[PDB]
Amino acid sequence: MLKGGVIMDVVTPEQAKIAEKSGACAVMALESIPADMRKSGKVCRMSDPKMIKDIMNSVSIPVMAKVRIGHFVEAQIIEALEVDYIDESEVLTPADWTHHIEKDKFKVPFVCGAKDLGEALRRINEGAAMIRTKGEAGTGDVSEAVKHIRRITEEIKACQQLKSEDDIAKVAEEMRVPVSLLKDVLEKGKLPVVNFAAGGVATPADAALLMQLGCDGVFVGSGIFKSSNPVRLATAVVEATTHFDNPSKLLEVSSDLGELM
Amino acid sequence: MLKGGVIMDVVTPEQAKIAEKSGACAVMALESIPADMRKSGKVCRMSDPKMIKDIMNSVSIPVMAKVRIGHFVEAQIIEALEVDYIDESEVLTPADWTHHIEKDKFKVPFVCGAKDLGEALRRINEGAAMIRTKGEAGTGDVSEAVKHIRRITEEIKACQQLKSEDDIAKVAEEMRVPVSLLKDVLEKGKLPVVNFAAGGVATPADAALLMQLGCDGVFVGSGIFKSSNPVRLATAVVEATTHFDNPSKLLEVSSDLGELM
Amino acid sequence: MLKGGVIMDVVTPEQAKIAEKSGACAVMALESIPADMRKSGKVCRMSDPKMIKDIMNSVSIPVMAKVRIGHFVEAQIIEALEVDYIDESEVLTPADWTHHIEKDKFKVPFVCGAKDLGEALRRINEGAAMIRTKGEAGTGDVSEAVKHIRRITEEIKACQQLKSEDDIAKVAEEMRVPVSLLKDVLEKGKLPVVNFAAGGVATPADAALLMQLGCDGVFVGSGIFKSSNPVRLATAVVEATTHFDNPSKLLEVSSDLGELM
Amino acid sequence: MLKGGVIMDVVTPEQAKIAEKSGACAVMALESIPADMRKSGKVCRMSDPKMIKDIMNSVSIPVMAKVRIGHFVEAQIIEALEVDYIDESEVLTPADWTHHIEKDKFKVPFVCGAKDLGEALRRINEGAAMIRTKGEAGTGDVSEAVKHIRRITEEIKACQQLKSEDDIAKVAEEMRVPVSLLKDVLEKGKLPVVNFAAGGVATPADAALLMQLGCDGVFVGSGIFKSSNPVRLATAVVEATTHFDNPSKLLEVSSDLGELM
Amino acid sequence: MLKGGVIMDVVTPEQAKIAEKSGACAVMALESIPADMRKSGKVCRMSDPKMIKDIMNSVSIPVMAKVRIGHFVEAQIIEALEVDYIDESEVLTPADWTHHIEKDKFKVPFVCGAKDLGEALRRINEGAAMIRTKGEAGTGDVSEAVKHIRRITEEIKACQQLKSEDDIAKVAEEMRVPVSLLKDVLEKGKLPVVNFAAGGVATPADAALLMQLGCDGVFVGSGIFKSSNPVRLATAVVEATTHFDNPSKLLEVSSDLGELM
Amino acid sequence: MLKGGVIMDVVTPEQAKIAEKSGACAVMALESIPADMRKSGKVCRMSDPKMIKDIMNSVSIPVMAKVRIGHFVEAQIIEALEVDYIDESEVLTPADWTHHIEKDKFKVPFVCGAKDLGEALRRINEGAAMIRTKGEAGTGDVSEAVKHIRRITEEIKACQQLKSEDDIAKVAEEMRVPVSLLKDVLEKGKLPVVNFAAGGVATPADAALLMQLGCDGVFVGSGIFKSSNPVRLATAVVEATTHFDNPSKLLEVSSDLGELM
Ligand SMILES: Cc1ncc(COP(=O)(O)O)c(C=O)c1O
Ligand SMILES: Cc1ncc(COP(=O)(O)O)c(C=O)c1O
Ligand SMILES: Cc1ncc(COP(=O)(O)O)c(C=O)c1O
Ligand SMILES: Cc1ncc(COP(=O)(O)O)c(C=O)c1O
Ligand SMILES: Cc1ncc(COP(=O)(O)O)c(C=O)c1O
Ligand SMILES: Cc1ncc(COP(=O)(O)O)c(C=O)c1O
Repeated sequence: MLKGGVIMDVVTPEQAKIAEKSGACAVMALESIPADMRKSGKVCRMSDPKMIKDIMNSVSIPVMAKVRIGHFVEAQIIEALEVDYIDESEVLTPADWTHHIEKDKFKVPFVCGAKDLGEALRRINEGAAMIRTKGEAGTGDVSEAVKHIRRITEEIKACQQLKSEDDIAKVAEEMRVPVSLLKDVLEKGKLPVVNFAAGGVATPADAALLMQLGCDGVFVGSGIFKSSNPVRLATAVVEATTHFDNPSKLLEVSSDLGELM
Repeated sequence: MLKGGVIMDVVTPEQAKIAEKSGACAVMALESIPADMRKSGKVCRMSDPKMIKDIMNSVSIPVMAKVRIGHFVEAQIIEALEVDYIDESEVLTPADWTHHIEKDKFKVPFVCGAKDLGEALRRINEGAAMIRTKGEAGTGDVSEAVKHIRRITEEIKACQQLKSEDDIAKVAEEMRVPVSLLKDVLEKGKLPVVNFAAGGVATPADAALLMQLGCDGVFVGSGIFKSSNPVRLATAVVEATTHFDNPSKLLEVSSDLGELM
Repeated sequence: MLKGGVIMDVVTPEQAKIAEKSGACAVMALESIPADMRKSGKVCRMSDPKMIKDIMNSVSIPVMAKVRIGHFVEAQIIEALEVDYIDESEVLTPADWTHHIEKDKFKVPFVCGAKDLGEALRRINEGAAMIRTKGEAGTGDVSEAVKHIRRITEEIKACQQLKSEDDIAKVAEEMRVPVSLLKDVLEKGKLPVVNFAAGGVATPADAALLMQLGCDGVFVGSGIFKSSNPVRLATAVVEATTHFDNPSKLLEVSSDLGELM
Repeated sequence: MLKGGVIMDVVTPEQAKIAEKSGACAVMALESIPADMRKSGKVCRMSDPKMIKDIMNSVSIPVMAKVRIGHFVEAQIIEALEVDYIDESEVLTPADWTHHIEKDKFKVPFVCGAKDLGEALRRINEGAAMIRTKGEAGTGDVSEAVKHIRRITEEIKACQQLKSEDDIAKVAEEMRVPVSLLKDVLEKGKLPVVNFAAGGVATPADAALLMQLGCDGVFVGSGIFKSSNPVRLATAVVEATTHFDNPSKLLEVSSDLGELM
Repeated sequence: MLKGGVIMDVVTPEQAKIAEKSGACAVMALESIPADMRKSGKVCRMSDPKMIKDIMNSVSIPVMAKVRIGHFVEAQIIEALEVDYIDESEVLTPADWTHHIEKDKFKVPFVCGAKDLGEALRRINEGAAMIRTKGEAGTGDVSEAVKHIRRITEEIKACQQLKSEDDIAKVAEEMRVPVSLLKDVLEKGKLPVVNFAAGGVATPADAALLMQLGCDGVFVGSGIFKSSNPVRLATAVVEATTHFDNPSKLLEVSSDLGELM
Repeated sequence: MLKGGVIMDVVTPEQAKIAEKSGACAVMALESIPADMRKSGKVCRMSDPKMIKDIMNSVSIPVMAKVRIGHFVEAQIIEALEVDYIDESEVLTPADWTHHIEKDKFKVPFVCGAKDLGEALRRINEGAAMIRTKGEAGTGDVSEAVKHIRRITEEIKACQQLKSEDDIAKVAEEMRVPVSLLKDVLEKGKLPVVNFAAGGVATPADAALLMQLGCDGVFVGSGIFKSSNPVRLATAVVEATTHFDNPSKLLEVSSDLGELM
């Protein structure tokens, strides 16, 4: 559905239109770039619903919004607003350092970040409909996202090497998830939900790299709109994500991209 | 009496009138924002009784005032002034690092902060009429308040898991409170007094979040009056605290709030 | 004699007159505020005898002067000057880090600071006629003074719990004082000399707080004269010290005090 | 082929022409000096293919381009561009902190850095066609490059001292390479591929020093073009690399070189 | 001879004349205040002999000069200059951190600093004709000098408590001095040479304090000449040193001294 | 040949002429004061051969030049230039942190620094023709040079105390030198080559001090030429080095030297 797509962060209706025209499969509405806020020491929260609504009114692709980790009231509000997806985001200032939102009590689907298999499974267990890497937001450095997708893949493989079901159960207990969840992953060799790349995806090559590592899609941040040519960069990232294993196409969209970050 | 209400910090009579009009159940008189003072290294004490009295004269809702931890003479003075409640506040510069005020020797009711069950019970044992979270004053970050309310709830539940009354008694001894106090809490599953949210409540969503977590009311700080639209923000926070489990109402009051913190 | 009184630091003859008019029981002559000097890294010594004499000539209440810890020659000079009391003061730069002055070889009475029971007893043993808390000079934070008076009281009570006279004697040896001194304190439940509050007394409430904690009088520093209304503040502190147990009187003198510290 | 040659970093077509005229055996195309970028905290990536192509069009010697460690999509793009060599470079911001590129799946040859024998063998095992020291890029300090070439030589000699084939196999396992690779190196006393000097080569003397230590060629950085006389310096470095064992020639090219770094 | 006298640091012939007129028993010639130099990180050495000679030519009291610890050539030079005393001074930058000068190979007498009994005895053993405290030069804080004179006195007394000659010999070995030296001290209850106070003597009271603690004389530094009234201060210090146990005289010279340090 | 002489650092032909006229036995050509460079973080290398040659052409005394530690190519170049001595200098930025130059493969004589006996012997073993202390270059503080000459002397004496030739051999092994080298030193009681003082020699007295400590000559740095009177200072240092045991001569040359460092 969003599979194979690019979700783009947008801070205005006009940015959302550019995203849509470029071929984004969805847009992530936010009033403020948390990266900048974060480096300011400011508290970053759910965006003003009126701003999210102005973005929803400007495009016909799905709209996502972020809430603070554990902030189930921000989520209730965003859900009442009828956004299509809620990102329970570590990029905003966490509201609860112990508990994430009980996502399975909502009707709107959530995406959650994960750095490893344990995290991914706990998030899924809590009700996440979609997982993404945590990467390193606002840095334009793809290596954190790469590290997370590699780690989840590696841990899955390592768990498949355990030949005892008791050992498996002990791993599940350590992860704080139902053994049946872990066992399903080990049989299928993959998470039961889509896993998107997010955080530090700066170039078309970065996007294609994460797709080739096995991501189902990519989130790109506000860097797109700080580049000297946002429409061209946005379009190139979408093309790279679509044609992620076509080197000549990747060469063609990467050429003459102009000034980035 | 204040249950389900919002108490607002005010530094002038005109701010108190705004609080009253907005639907605040009470006002907390202070001559100086301790948050700013604190970051200045200044010593923050009881406010000048004349400034408190000017606030008392300007509204008909109850008025609270702060005194330094352990400062029983500041409390005697505030009590003679006939304020309605005394907040023995960690936000002011502590006067005694060992002993809190013997609040049960006063006729005026006290509110005290607590970070966990032990602290809450010691403060109640000393005579506190009301408990509030300590949160993180002046930061606009709700996570400390959330952490405290969660911790008290968790410790209560954990203590309910003990079956040895000797174990209970050992916990009470470690907490330095009468076992009968601890036992009453374990039976009722809750503190014998109201517990308010305080410190870092910045948005209507924050206020509702703490009510849903089981708080009985909320304190909001001077951030209200630093916002670009104080009356609107104050009103929205009161509405959210009242209708804390009505998402469409929460959506409505959160929309177009203007610039905060 | 000085019991129940306020001693005020003064740096000029005119300040001494204000102190006297306000009802101070004595004045503490000093040419320089050691608090400011201290924060300058400067060495603070006995004041010039000429400045002290100019203060002695301007009032008819007793005059005190400070000497550096261990500086028995400064004390011999101040004694020859005929001041009424000598404060061997940790606020000045210590002259001897090992030995305090042999005060019992002087005719003029000394006051010494103490942070705990051991210190108080050694100072009394050396010949101090009066003890005062060490508080935290120049900070306007009363909590150090409170801590010292609480500590002395607590240690006395703890020693009263011992019932081996051998244990008592072991405590006296650790404190480096004659067992008869310690035993006298344990029987009477108090020091054999007056104990005054000093260091960080900034408000009338602070003064009364220390009296209620059991001090016999208070020293106040140069903060009085940095306030926007010195005469009013000085008078209020004297009144609070006199009527330290009268809340309505305390309320009355604390009101509309103006800008402090 | 490149053996005995100098490869020069160039950031424009005109710099590439100078390199070629000076006698460089190849040029390393990069849009930005990663040294400067690095000290800016910026992320350094593959250069824009258009800038690389403009350099390829300006000279007839081979052109190299860098990709981030582990970034196999950048490499696929550069390969499609038909550069002659790909430098998987630790000077750019690493994309994968765990896995290097699977170089043996490409047709274009790669050069990789190595600090010791283990690193060199793993890079060769992954498919590197050429090894170079990692030196210390942008510092003009030759000692890191010297350290690496010395270390590889020393480790080879130390391994040649082992006479248990089991011990050899244990070393290969620790290095994570096939024992046959390690054994080949121990028999021939050298790596199976050319080893170039790179990082911190600032003077003709530095270039010759590394050749005498056994390197097969040298990479020089953008320092060449920051000197007061680039053509002269570039020519001198090429001459020194060619006549690395001829002291009078080395003297002649080192003389009157002008202002460096 | 110098016993009971004040030696004053002087940096010019005119300062030396003031010292002489004031009643100084000797002058210490130095071209630069090492205190200021020290805080500048500068290396402080023997003063230019021409400057020392200009001072020797301006007064008829003895002149001293400083050399760096261990710098026996500076001493040979000063000796050839015919100064009356050489101060091997820790205030200058040490030339030898292991060995002091072999003073007994010179004809001119040396003064050396000591912080404790061991140091004093080693210096005497090396040939020092006179000992002084090290104090804390340029600080105007007398407490270091007090500490050293107290420590030497205490260690002497403690050694007199040893009733075994073997124990004594073990102490001497630890001190690295001949047992006969230590034994002479223990019998006489004092050092075999005069011990002067030096470092941080700022007031007449300070000078008299050190005399009453048992010093045989005092060194005062350049602080004298930075005071608002050098002649008056110099004269007062000499009088205090002469009449060190006459309190009314000490009172008289300490009065109206003007601005110090 | 240089024994009993002063070698002076010079940065221009005119400075070299001054050195020559002053009686320097040799000059040390360098284009830059490494002391200043060092404090700038800059990399300091062999000087441009053209600047060295211009100095060689301006005087008829021997000329030395520095090369980086381990930089045998810089040495080959300087050797081809026909300088008289090569200083393998820790003052320049080391090129090899593991290996010094194989100096016995050169025809030109080398001087090397040493801090202790082990270092001196390894440098002699490698082929050094002359040893010098390392001192502390550019500081004008003679104590490091003093420390090194003292340490070498002390270690020689300590080794002479060993009676076990096996013990000797064990020391040689720890030092990484042939036992015959160490044994020759122990018999002769001295190094088999001249040992010069270097680093921090600022005054004529310093120079004489090091000669009396047993040095065979002295290196002085660029401090000479920063003094207010270079010719006078240079001449005084040469005279002091020549007449290093004549106090009245030392007095005469030390007088009225003007402003140093
Ligand atoms: C950024 C971030 N990641 C992860 C978590 C929690 O993940 P988990 O509970 O699985 O350890 C939190 C909260 O502590 C968080 O703020
Ligand atoms: C912020 C704060 N919390 C708590 C306390 C004390 O709480 P308790 O006595 O339960 O440890 C203090 C001072 O004593 C305090 O300053
Ligand atoms: C401020 C102060 N209080 C107390 C002491 C001495 O107190 P006592 O010796 O009793 O520990 C000194 C320490 O040297 C001191 O300077
Ligand atoms: C610069 C650099 N060298 C080497 C490595 C990898 O080398 P190896 O895996 O062989 O240790 C990496 C580490 O992640 C690296 O970034
Ligand atoms: C200031 C100072 N005091 C003392 C010494 C040496 O004294 P002793 O050798 O007795 O330890 C030195 C040198 O180390 C010194 O510089
Ligand atoms: C200042 C300095 N001293 C000494 C050395 C090495 O001396 P050794 O090999 O004897 O340890 C080095 C570099 O290797 C150095 O930089």
